[PDB]
Amino acid sequence: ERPTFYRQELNKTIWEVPERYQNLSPVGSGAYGSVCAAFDTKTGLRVAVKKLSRPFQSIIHAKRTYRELRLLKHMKHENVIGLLDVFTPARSLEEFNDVYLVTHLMGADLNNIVKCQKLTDDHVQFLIYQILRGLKYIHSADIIHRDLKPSNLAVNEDCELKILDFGLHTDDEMTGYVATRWYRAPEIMLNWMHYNQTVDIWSVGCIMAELLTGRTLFPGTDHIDQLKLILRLVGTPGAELLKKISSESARNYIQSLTQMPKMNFANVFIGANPLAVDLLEKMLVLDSDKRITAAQALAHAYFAQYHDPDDEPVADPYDQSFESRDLLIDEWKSLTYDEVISFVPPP
Ligand SMILES: CC(C)Nc1ncc2cc(Oc3ccc(F)cc3F)c(=O)n(C)c2n1
Repeated sequence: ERPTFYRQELNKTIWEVPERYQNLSPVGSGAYGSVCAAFDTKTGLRVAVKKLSRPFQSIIHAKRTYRELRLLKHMKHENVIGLLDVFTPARSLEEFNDVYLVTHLMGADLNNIVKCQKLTDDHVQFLIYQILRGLKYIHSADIIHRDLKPSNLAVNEDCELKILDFGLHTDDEMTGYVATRWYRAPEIMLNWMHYNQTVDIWSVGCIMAELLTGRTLFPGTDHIDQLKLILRLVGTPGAELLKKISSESARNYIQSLTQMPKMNFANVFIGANPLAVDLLEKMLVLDSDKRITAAQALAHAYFAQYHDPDDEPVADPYDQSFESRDLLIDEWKSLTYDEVISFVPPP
């Protein structure tokens, strides 16, 4: 049955939430809405509550609202953000206007942990293992994160990690000396080709390197500067990769660059575990077809003490046929409404 709702103004906005949620307090921006910390009296969990801002103001917005709800409803994995609750104060589709999403409140993101400093190899092992464990799961559902970065990786006191914001940035915020671009695979940064799951492994490589050194791997001042930093490390592309750059314009620019060989990673990451160096070399391959997969990386010797093939689950099938579907605002809205109503809380 329908719980009782109460009203409260927080982020210049009226929040109407079930009584179970108490002590609501703003904690910053999330994807497509503002996030509040709260205490869920029913579960005893500290939770993050996101109220979506104008979820159905356009077809793009309506579809994006539906997309986020579908994604969050599907994810049931220890190392991936999951949906604890979703609600609306609306009593019918007719009065349906607002969507609230509830998940675990996380302690800190990976940026707060790196803090300009080197992490110990054992800490890097555990953190990267969990990212890859979550990624294996996400990828098995044919979902791509597309924007993996330290700020999207949340970690508790026991170093247990969850991946946030998968499967969902304007040109302006990708411009210049910005972390929004530092972790992006070159093929996606410069739109070389139709990208796939392998873009996420690139991001993991960049993250792992940063955990090991305490420094951004490719802190480019712009797209071109970043590409130069990338190619200096991994080498300029060969004829084989060049053929796969379907963009004639991008392909033509690449060939204008003086050729460079791949650097020696042992000389770049001085003092690092040779097994860490080996893994980095397999993740940071320019040709995406040849990058190590999440499933393969889990079996790499670097994770010997954590790897357990019987405790690295895959996802149920995820139907994303809706992505190629053209619908009106109210149609996306009705689909979203059905998803809200049908929600079953996790045990
Ligand atoms: C201190 C910080 C690192 N902990 C933390 N914890 C949770 C979230 C959730 C976010 O997003 C949500 C996703 C799904 C939901 F159901 C609800 C949400 F609020 C979000 O964007 N951030 C930044 C978060 N941060």
